[PDB]
Amino acid sequence: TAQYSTSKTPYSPQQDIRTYQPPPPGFTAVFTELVSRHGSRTPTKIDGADLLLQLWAKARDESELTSAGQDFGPTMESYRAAIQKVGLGQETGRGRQELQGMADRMQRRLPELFEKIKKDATPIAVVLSQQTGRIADTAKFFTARLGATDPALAPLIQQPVVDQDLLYFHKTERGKAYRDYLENDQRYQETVKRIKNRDGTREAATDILKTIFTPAFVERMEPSAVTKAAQALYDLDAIAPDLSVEGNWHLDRFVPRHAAAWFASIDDAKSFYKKGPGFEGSDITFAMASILLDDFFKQAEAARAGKLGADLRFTHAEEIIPLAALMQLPGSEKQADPDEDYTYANNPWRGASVSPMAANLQWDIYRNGTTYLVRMLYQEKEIPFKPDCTPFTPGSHYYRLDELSRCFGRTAR
Repeated sequence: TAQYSTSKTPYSPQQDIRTYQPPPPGFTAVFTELVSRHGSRTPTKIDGADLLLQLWAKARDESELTSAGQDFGPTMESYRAAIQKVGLGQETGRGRQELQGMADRMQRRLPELFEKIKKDATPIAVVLSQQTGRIADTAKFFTARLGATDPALAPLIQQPVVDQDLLYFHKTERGKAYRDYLENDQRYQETVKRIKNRDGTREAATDILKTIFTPAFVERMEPSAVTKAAQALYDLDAIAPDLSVEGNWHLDRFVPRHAAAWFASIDDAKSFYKKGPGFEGSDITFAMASILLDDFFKQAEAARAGKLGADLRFTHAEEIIPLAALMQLPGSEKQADPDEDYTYANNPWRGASVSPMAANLQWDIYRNGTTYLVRMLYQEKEIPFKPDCTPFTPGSHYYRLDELSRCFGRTAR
């Protein structure tokens, strides 16, 4: 959906549901549970667009625009206005489409579950990090779609409940040690400084600005303004695909592909240490997510009582990212050696795969007799659990719930 957009990459499901492993013979879906980031959104801040528009107007007045740069003003003005019409930090039309597709595929993959929910009039729970905003709108996209395609589900979907410890832990007391670490840990601070100071950023930044402005205009800027304006333009280019329903502004005209690749690698390195697996031997960035992993188990274990058909949770990237690191999900299984800083060559973690827009984890719970199995989807790709968890049969992506409990340390056996 985009090459260098890191955590702003629009969502796409990573597997076709027709190719999931089929449920083992005799097993039927009895419960499902989800945690999803909000869908594609506008940027949270507009000051970068304004910095660029102010520099553009100055260069225009000085006759210091390139040929392509003549159209930068009108393009950025249009893009800014479309962002403001949606609202900063708000869901876009593409975000709505993303969540609708997720709801469609949930229903298509678990038809027997939704049939059972309707026979038994079983409620569907909705849980949010916050009462209003992009998280609440994301939930409504999903639940409205369930009710549009299957109208009998609409009365069963409960009014949302807010649970900030479960779905907003980086901002609650659960995140106090984490926030203190980011603010005060010297190894962390020195590592971030090394990333910000990597040789190459100045060249990538001047390359970006020279698409719009004559070289002399760029050399006349103070170097701090150069890096700030280039960062702002890279960021606006990176999130433009989120606004695909609202327009196509061809912002790549102004960000050379190699420079976008460079800035993406810097953003991913910063995020790896701030939010992701971080340093070998430390769980400071992700222990706080244990409440959410716990809740996946708690809801699955409660499925034997059958009082809930599904549990749908909506949150931010900063909750999904540490959950993936805590569970050692693919891409999040390699912490960094303190003696070798993260790079794309030495680590598989990427914002685009760990935390795209609408990043989501789902567990489907299947039953035969008294046996309960779990199948896990990550960005809608069916994935194994960490390797000390043993599948139901060799090569299976289905796992006994009691085996998952054991391999995650919740029970002895």
